[PDB]
Amino acid sequence: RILAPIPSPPKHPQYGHLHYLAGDAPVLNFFQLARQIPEGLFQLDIQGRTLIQAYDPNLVAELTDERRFQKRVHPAYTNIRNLGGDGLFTSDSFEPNWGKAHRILLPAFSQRAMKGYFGQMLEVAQALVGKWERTQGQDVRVADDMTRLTLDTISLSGFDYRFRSFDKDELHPFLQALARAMHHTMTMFSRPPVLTPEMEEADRAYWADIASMNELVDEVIRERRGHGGGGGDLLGLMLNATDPETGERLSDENIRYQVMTFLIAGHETTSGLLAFTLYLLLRHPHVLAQAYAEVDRLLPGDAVPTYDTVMRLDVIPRILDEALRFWSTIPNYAVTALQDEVIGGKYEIRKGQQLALLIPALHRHPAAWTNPDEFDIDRWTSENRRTHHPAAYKPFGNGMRACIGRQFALTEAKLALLLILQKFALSDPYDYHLKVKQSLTIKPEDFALRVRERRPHERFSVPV
Ligand code: HEM
Repeated sequence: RILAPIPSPPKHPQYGHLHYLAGDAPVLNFFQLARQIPEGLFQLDIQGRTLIQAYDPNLVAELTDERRFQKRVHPAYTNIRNLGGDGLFTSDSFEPNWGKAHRILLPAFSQRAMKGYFGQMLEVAQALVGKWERTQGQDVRVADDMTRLTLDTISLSGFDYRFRSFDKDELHPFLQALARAMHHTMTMFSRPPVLTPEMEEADRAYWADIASMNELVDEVIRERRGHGGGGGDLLGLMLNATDPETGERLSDENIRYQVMTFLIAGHETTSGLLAFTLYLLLRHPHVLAQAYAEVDRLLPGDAVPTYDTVMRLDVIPRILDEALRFWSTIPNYAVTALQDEVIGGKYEIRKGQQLALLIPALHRHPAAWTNPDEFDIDRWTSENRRTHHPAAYKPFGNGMRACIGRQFALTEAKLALLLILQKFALSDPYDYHLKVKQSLTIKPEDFALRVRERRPHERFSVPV
């Protein structure tokens, strides 16, 4: 109009910008376009909508300003809200139950709260190690076993339910329902207006699944309020805690939604972090050797780790942070424009437009990361960490709407890597070619490794 236009790449009357949306992982197509447009952002004119991907660290520092751009439930989250409800992940900050749930749960997710969950985390991690011990020489299904690990951990810490997912290949009917529900939610975005016979019955089953999950969690709540409530659990906490400002408690409906919300937002994000980390250690095996050495200094023999142990880790935490930089598992979350705004002093953003953070480009943008495409766990160290661009690492969201579960997922995954590397030697039997699938989150699809028990003489410890 009087300033610069956002760059748009055109490709034939055949197709359009729509080809950039096909495939298992569109965010990766966006990443390929961001490497060839150094301006810092681009736009796709899809039919009926405009999508703006931003990745320059200074343009992102602008989009991070909650005074101008904020999370907005409408469009993007409206389907996932079918089962997220008004819980933390699928509500706007100005809805009463967001402020309430935030102010109540924030302390229960703090780093100080983690020690109290460590027992349950360790139970689930040892279950996983057991399954792999019992199947040495068999193909380990990495995505699936991490899904099990984290789904079980967040259920056990979230409402003290044990799905015992390492006892049997079949998942509990509740988790099968969760799985079907989530996938239907992701396909609901592509809605052909004519509804096929099978689509209408898909929807019937969809709300039936949502109902059967609501039913199990409603019953757990009923049965523990009957026993006096007050477990040392996220559900135990929500049954009793009062909001510091409103003085009231969460409703029963909101508590069921927060439990569903823990499951939605916490299982595939964390399991993907672990799937990817294992892939990266397999393709950067000198780092994996460093990890082995850390494990053999702190967990020699059949030592059983404590929360303290996890806290004294160094290699494994930085492996995890750098892994998040390569493959952040929620890669394309959008901020909405509160008012018409001008970014970089250059581009024209109309009120209510979605700016998707292209996390892959941002985390690998060479302006902020010398040698962007190379794995260095030493980038994260106290001193080198302070040298990073302050808006270019955003694996856990932004501001008021940043992931509450960060410390939960990071302690869970430190523990997982610790116990796995303690007991197992990893092998890649098939030349795994990374294959990314995107839903709410991105994750490796057909990853298979093999494990042997580590022989005593293969530990880098100091003898008894
Ligand atoms: C590595 C694992 C995880 C990563 C990378 C991650 C990342 C993120 C990101 C990027 C967001 C922002 C979403 C948006 O603004 O649209 C978010 C939100 C959220 N995540 Fe996580 N998350 C992880 C694990 C977890 C876990 C384990 C929990 C709890 C069990 C959790 C609970 C939440 C919640 C409640 C929100 C909404 C925050 C609010 O509105 O107050 N996340 N997460």
